[PDB]
Amino acid sequence: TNVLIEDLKWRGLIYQQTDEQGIEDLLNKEQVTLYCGADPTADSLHIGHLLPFLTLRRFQEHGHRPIVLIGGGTGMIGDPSGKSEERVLQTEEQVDKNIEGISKQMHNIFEFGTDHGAVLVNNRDWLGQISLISFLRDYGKHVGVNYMLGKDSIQSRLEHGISYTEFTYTILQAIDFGHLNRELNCKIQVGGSDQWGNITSGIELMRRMYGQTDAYGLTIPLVTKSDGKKFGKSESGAVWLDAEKTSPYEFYQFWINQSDEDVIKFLKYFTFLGKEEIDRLEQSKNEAPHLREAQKTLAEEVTKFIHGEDALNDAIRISQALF
Amino acid sequence: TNVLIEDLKWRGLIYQQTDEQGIEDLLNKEQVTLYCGADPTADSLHIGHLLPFLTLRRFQEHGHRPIVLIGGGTGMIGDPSGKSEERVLQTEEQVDKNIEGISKQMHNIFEFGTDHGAVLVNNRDWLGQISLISFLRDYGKHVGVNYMLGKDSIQSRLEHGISYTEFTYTILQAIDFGHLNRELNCKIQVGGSDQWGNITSGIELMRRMYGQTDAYGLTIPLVTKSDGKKFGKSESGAVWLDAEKTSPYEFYQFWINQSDEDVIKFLKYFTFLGKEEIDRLEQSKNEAPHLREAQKTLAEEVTKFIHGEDALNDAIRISQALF
Ligand SMILES: C[C@H]1O[C@@H]([C@H](NC(=O)[C@@H](N)Cc2ccc(O)cc2)C(=O)O)[C@H](O)[C@@H](O)[C@H]1O
Ligand SMILES: C[C@H]1O[C@@H]([C@H](NC(=O)[C@@H](N)Cc2ccc(O)cc2)C(=O)O)[C@H](O)[C@@H](O)[C@H]1O
Repeated sequence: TNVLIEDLKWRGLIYQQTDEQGIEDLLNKEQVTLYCGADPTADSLHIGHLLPFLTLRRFQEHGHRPIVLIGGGTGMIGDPSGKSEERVLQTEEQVDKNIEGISKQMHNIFEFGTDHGAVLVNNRDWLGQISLISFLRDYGKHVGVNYMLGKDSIQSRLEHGISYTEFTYTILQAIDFGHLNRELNCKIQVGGSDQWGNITSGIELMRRMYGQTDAYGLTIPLVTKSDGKKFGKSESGAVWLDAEKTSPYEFYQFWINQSDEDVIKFLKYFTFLGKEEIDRLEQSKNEAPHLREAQKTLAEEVTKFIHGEDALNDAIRISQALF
Repeated sequence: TNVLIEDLKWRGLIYQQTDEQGIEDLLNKEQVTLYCGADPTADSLHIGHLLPFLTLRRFQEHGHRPIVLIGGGTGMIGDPSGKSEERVLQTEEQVDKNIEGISKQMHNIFEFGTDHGAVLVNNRDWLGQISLISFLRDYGKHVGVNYMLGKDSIQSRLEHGISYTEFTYTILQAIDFGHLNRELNCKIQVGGSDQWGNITSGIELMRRMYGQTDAYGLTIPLVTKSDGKKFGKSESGAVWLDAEKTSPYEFYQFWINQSDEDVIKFLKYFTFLGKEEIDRLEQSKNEAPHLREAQKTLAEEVTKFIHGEDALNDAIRISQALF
C-alpha cells in the first residue's frame, strides 16, 4: 500500500537509508518497531531534537511501534559525532538531573504507559551491567578498528586527538540497537544525519555477532533555513522546549518568523496537517503573503503541541501587543 | 511539465534546496543556466566529485545550460568547508599544474567549445583582477560577520583557530556566483552538501548588493554505502578519474564490488539508464543476485563514460583473469 513511505517522501523526511528497497518492503509487509535516542547533555531538548521524534509519531500513526531511548549510560560518555572538540565528562548527579528533565518532555510527545504502544527506555539499564572484561569478550571481538577508523563521524576529531573513550562511543550505541532488536524486536533506528555512523555500527555489530541481517537505519535531513543560517538558534541561543528556558512566547515567535521560502517545508516537517490543507496554505502564501497564514498556522500547531492551548493563547496575546 | 524534477527526485539526487517551489517554477518556466565548481587541490578529480557534475548533465539533457568552474583563484586559498584543519597554501605553479589536469577531465565529461552549450570558466580570471581596497569597498561592505559566524561550514574550524583567510573563502565563492549571474545569467548553483554555506553566501551577497532575488541553490546528497563506510575510498586511498593514478581495472573493480543494498541507488545516481531498464535490473537483483547483473551494468556504464570503450574491455579481461 506504501501509504506511509509516500507520505514521508512527500514531506521530504527521509535523507539516508541503509537499504531502500528492504525498508520499503519491511514497512509494507509488517508492523515495525523502531527507535530513536537522545543523550541527556542538558536538562531540556531543543527544536533540533524535534524532527526525528515527531517522525516516529508519523510511523506510529500507521501502526508501527516507537521506542524512545534516553542515554543514561551513553550520556556518561558523550557522542563525538560531527563535533570538533572533546566534551568534558558530566557528573552522575547532573546526568540524573538531565534525564529527569528530558524524560518529562518525552511524556508530552508520546503516550507512554500503554500495553503495546510507545516505550521509554534508559540505556544505563543494560550498559551499566556490563563489565570491562565481558564487554571485550562479548562485543569488542566483533568490531574492526579499520571499519571504525574509515568513518565520517570521527575524522573531525581524528585530526585533533580523539580519546579512546570518544572513539568507543559508537560501539555503545551499537550495543543498544542489538539489545532493543533482541528484546523488543526493534528493526529500524532513526536519527539525524550526524548519526549515520553510529546507526550503521549497530547494524554491522548485529551482523557480525549473529549474522542478523533484518535491521535497517534511516536518517532525517538536517533542517536548513533558506538563507543558510543555522536552524534552531534564536536571538540569544538555542530554542528549548522547556518553558522555563524559552518561554511559549519566544517559542511561538520563532515559528511565526520563518521565511516564505521555508514555511511550507516546515509545515510538512513539523505538523500533522494533511496535504490538502498544506497545499491551500501554499496558495495563500503565493497569493496573499502579507497575511502570513502559513506562518501563523505553523506557530499555532507546534506551540500547542509543545506547550498546550493555554500557553499558546497567552503567546498570541503578548505577540499582538508587542507589535 | 516537471519531467526533470520528477526524474531528479526519483533518482534521489536533490538534498537541500533554498526555495523548493521557486526552483520548480523556474525549471518549468524557462531554460536555466547553472553552475558547479571544483578547486584544483590535486591534479585529478575523484569519484566524490562525480555526482554533482553528472547531475549538471541531466539538467543539460532537458535544455538547460551548465557552467563548470575551475577554482584557479579560490584554489590559491583553500575551502575550509567541513574540514577540521587549516590547509597549507599551494604554490602558483602547483595550482597551474592541477588546473591543467582537472581541465582535461572536464573536457571529457562535457562538450565545451559550442556556441551556446556548456561553458568552462576559471575564477582566477575575475578574482585575480580585484584589489584589496576594491574588495572591501565593493563586496565586503555587504557581508555581515554574525551572518558568517552563525554558519555550519566553519564551526568545525572555529573551535580550532580558523585563519582570517579561510574565514573569507566563503565570500570569494559568493563573488563567483554573483559574477556568473550577471555575466551568463546563471541562476542556480549546485554542489555537495558541504557547500551549503558557500552557496547561500552567494545568494545573500547578491541580495544585499543588488536586491537580486532570482537565484537559488541545490545540494546533492552525500553518497553513502549501506555499511556506513566512506564512499569513494578503495583498498589504498581515493578512486581517481585519472587513469595514471587509478587504472581502469581498479576503477571498474570499485563499481563491480558495490553491495546489493546500494547498487540500484548507484545506477540511479551514476548512469543515464532509464527507469524501465533500472527496474528490470532491480528485479534481476532480487531474483538472481548471483548473476550480479546490476553491478556489471553499473561498472560498464561508468567505466566507459570515464575511460572509454577500449579501456573498459581491457578491464573486463584483467577482471576475468584475476578471478
Ligand atoms: C534526536 C536527535 O538527537 C541528537 C543527539 N543524539 C545523540 O547524541 C545520540 N548518539 C543519542 C543516542 C544514544 C544511544 C542510542 O542507542 C541511540 C542514540 C542528542 O542531542 O542526544 C542527534 O545529533 C540528532 O541527529 C537527532 O538524532
Ligand atoms: C564537485 C564537488 O566539489 C567538492 C570541492 N568543492 C569546493 O571546494 C568548492 N568550494 C569549489 C568552488 C569554488 C568556487 C566556486 O565559485 C564554486 C565552487 C572540491 O574538491 O573542489 C565539494 O566538496 C563537493 O561537495 C562537490 O561540490
